[PDB]
Amino acid sequence: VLSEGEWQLVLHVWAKVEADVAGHGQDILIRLFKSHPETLEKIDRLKHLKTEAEMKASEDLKKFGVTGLTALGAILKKKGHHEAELKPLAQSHATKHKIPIKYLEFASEAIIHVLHSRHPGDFGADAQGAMNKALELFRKDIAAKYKELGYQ
Ligand code: HEM
Repeated sequence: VLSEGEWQLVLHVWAKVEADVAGHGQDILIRLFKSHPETLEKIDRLKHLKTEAEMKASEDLKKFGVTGLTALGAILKKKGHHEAELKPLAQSHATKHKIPIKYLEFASEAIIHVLHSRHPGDFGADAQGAMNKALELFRKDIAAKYKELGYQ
């Protein structure tokens, strides 16, 4: 369970993400797909993309990043009270998309890496620990929903 102070560190770096969520999403997705190419495999709409240049030029990838980051931001803004938001996300990701929890950890690592690089002013050590705590809680709760939905 996060403290209010930890939530505020999460939300103050998210405020900078929101200056340009599309650009942040491109960086995060490119980082994810380069570090863990198997994640890109899971995304039939994007898996043809071969290079970073193609990824930066893909309007679908950009839109994908905006949708994903905006849904994560809505979860973070609930400061742990995110049961309603996780229900549909867990169901689609466990049952249709078939995204293992480990791939959500990979995505979490890409988020942290990009915030660290782009936002040293709001992603110092304490802020990065708060973000990690928030993403671990997200992953914990969505893993519990995965199990309830019949996926392990
Ligand atoms: C914080 C983590 C994530 C969030 C908040 C998130 C959010 C979303 C949202 C809002 C959608 C659209 C509605 C839906 O289908 O549920 C979506 C679709 C999708 N997501 Fe995720 N996602 C996350 C992680 C991932 C990861 C790591 C992968 C793959 C490695 C993934 C694969 C997909 C796919 C394949 C779709 C459908 C894309 C299509 O329409 O062609 N998601 N995600």
